[PDB]
Amino acid sequence: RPRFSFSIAAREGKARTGTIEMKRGVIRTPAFMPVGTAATVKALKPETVRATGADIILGNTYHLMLRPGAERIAKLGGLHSFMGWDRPILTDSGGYQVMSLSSLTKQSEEGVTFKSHSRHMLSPERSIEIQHLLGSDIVMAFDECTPYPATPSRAASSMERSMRWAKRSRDAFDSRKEQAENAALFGIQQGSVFENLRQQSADALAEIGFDGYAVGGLAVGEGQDEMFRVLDFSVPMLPDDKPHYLMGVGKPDDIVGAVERGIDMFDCVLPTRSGRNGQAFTWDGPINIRNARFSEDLKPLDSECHCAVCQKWSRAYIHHLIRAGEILGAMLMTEHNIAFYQQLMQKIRDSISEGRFSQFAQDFRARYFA
Amino acid sequence: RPRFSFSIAAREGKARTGTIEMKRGVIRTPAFMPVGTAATVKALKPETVRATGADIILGNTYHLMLRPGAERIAKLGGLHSFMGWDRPILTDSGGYQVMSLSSLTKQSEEGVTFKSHSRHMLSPERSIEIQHLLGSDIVMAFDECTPYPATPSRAASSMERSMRWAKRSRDAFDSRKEQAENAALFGIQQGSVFENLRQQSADALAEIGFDGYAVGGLAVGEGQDEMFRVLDFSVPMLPDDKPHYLMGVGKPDDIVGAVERGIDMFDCVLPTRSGRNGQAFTWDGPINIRNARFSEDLKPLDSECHCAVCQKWSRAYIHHLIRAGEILGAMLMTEHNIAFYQQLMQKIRDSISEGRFSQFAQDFRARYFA
Ligand SMILES: N#Cc1ccc(CCNc2nc3cc4nc(N)[nH]c(=O)c4cc3[nH]2)cc1
Ligand SMILES: N#Cc1ccc(CCNc2nc3cc4nc(N)[nH]c(=O)c4cc3[nH]2)cc1
Ligand SMILES: [Zn+2]
Ligand SMILES: [Zn+2]
Repeated sequence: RPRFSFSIAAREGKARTGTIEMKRGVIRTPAFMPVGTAATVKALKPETVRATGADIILGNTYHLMLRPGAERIAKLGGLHSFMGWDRPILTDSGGYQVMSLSSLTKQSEEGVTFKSHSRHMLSPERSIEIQHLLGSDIVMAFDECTPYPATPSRAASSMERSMRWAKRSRDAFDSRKEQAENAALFGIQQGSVFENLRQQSADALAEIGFDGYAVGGLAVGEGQDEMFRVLDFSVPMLPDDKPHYLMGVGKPDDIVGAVERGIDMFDCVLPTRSGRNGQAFTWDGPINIRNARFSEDLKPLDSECHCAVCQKWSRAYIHHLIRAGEILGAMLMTEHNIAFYQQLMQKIRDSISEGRFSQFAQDFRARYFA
Repeated sequence: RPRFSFSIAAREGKARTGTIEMKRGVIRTPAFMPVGTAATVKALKPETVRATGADIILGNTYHLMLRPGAERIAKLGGLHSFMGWDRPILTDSGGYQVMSLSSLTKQSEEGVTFKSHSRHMLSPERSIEIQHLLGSDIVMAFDECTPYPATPSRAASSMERSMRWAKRSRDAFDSRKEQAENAALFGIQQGSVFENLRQQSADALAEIGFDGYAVGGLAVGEGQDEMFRVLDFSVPMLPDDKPHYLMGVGKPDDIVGAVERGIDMFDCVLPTRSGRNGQAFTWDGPINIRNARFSEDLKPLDSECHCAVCQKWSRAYIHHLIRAGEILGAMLMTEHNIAFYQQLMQKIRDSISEGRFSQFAQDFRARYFA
């Protein structure tokens, strides 16, 4: 396999389905990436993550640089060997998590200094270096996720800094031969909810040139209607022949609508985190397994789901486990939710391939929201 | 397979190896039973428990009657179907856990009333009924685990009550046709550390007649030297042709010494509980994976262990997981510890079969305590 090759096999409107080939494996698109922040997808062995259908997982520069440390992971042979996942890994660059999680931050043109949630530093150069030490397959540019809401002036100033940082990220990545030859680099579009700024950002990223393009600065409290409005004009600004990655999204309906708008890749902690909290995804909408109505329900979590959890255990048993705070409850809920998300992605890919995605989207929504 | 058949295939001194055949499966002896108190062996799928080599697991009358409830489990098809373990299950009778865990208790000749850790009741009749509702394969008599230390007079009075309760347990079990035809009933010897009381208890249980005999009232703070001293005279008092079950034991060295003294079956929360707390068993003694010395150690938990955890992940990774409070850390530590215990039991069985168990015991101790 090549370092990186994205091929589009079928289209319907703005939606695309195809594959990304990389040295460590093939990624089917549209793709959902389970999140493995601290070098583990919470409550799942990597073999289980793979069994659900995942082609690629996400790790985080911010969390891993703090614990166990990037240099340490490199000394131990890299993130893949460390956690036992041999397929592609995309790492976020730290630009979002530092501002989300750190107690104290100092921002400047150089980067961000911060206190661990110990004093630490991130910059385009250090972020790309950390992602190299981790051995990430898809490296994200170091950016600034503009808070929402933002005034046009603040959004512009923020976006402009991110574009300068995108160039620095590109140069740092290219300066490291082993990284440039074996990994891919994605740029991140900013500009808040403003069409002109989104266009300027897209133009700047395309001029620099990346292997893929993320839509950053969304899923930050704006709500679905607004997110979709921004995607409507923002995605067509990106190069058509490269993957489009919507960061931090989202609920099943968010994913369907984003694919309708040209998005190829997604990550979100929702299925894992909410699974541990008792929320199970089903084709008839989410349920909370803690609810007393499930205490004697012998049906599986979802009536059609093909996952190992739905083949073997009842709602009643999983209800008991989650109520009792049992680890197996977190394990079973998480495996089902991740499997559900992968089944959603498979149905999306298949329907686009067959030219019936618009109908799938309509049927999906009618049933999910009934 | 029959309801119950215990066959001894080989002996060495007081040690025996053989099999218990039951309707739901064969149990190789000496046997270790992983503990699954709340209808789950904590942090393991039942398929994983089986993969480690376990032939039988333990459940608890006390915990299950409180949550999710015995009648509820019966309505849902029984404990086996509920948790997804189709092999034999032994259930403790509640006699020990009620006094260990309940906030308030009222003891009488009838049984024990107690407050949930809601007011509840246990008696020989209700305990046997609960174990029936659960669908237990090996049912334990309802007894009283005498506190340690005990005066001879208090130990005698306690033991005498337990023997009356053993007869009531026998009669309750026999009165229920489906239970009597499909399950087995074990009696529990009491008498504290006193040879004469242990003899009286053994005589009383043998007169009633049971499918197996447990040594109760130990692992209650007496320490290994004293436990071994009591086993020295207590085990030979039990019928030779039935299994001997030491309740709540124990560390690897406790198990080896107890087998040398004629014990065939064991249960203990140590490998699961201490696994979650970071203690890993190895042939060179226990280690605490939290220790900083393991942060960059690429070796598996144990150098010889054949488990899936030792095949794939390093000490360094598991150290990181346990330090971070990650669920996968609990999962991996638990699977390894249970697998280690099963490998210990296999080495014990094999060495007895080959007439080299005494040598195995010596070699085991020299290395484990080096
Ligand atoms: N449970 C749950 C749950 C918790 C949080 C979220 C929102 C995630 N939103 C989000 N992640 C992002 C990551 C990002 N990373 C970078 N480097 N840049 C972004 O603009 C960016 C934007 C994001 N927006 C969604 C679901
Ligand atoms: N980690 C850990 C850990 C926690 C506790 C223990 C001690 C367990 N000892 C023990 N369990 C028992 C259960 C028992 N059940 C019944 N029905 N009767 C007993 O005499 C009896 C005696 C026991 N002794 C051992 C390890
Ligand atoms: Zn499922
Ligand atoms: Zn192991």
